[PDB]
Amino acid sequence: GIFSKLAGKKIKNLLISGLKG
Repeated sequence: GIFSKLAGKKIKNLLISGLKG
């Protein structure tokens, strides 16, 4: 998912955002 890197990262950016945050 090259061009989808941002697509697969954002969807999982919630866990890393609600984890330490």
